[PDB]
Amino acid sequence: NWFPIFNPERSDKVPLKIPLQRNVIPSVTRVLQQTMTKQQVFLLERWKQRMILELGEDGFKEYTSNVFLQGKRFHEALESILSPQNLLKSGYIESVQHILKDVSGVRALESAVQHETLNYIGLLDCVAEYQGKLCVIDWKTSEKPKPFIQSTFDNPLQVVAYMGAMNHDTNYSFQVQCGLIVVAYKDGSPAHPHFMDAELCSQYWTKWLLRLEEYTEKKKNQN
DNA sequence: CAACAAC
Repeated sequence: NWFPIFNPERSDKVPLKIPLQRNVIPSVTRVLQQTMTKQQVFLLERWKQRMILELGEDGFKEYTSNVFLQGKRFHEALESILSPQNLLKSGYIESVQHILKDVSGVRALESAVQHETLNYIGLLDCVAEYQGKLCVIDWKTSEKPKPFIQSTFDNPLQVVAYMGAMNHDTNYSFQVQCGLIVVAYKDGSPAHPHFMDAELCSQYWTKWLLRLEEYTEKKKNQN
């Protein structure tokens, strides 16, 4: 019951600088967000200026908050739909009805992955079968249509980062060789599923590894 | 905390 502040088994009579693991092992989000191309940074900055001019500085902050909240709500609704036992009325949930009918055999939900040797961590949405094929599934709300996998920006990199980590994480006894990005729409129009077979996942894996090396090179130029 | 999105 008792927790001592001192440790009488020790004595009390270059300095140690022990790294904090959570600070030196990045999340997938952090790696991707800190290594965007100058062109993507430009497009996002030009869009943000247009939004601030249209909405005002506080209006844009509120827009940004609402985009995040809508996404979090969608994922909360999905977590309860995908688990064994007002949130479920949204247009996004309507958007993915035809996808959900092909999803089965859920094996992980909002579950931590850590790559033992590439030193990154993440939290995946979902591992489940889509039309019988076991997938890391990345569910995404989106304001604009994303009818091609190339319309999804870094989403395929997030998918393969989770696959590679999960496949080399001793907390998991199975491997996953396919990915799926599901883009859902607020007006209820049919969601776009972008399936990634093993070949396509291996192609994006190369690109993810480059982003991870860019992040690593960026952090040692900061030290 | 990560992921939650924006192009």
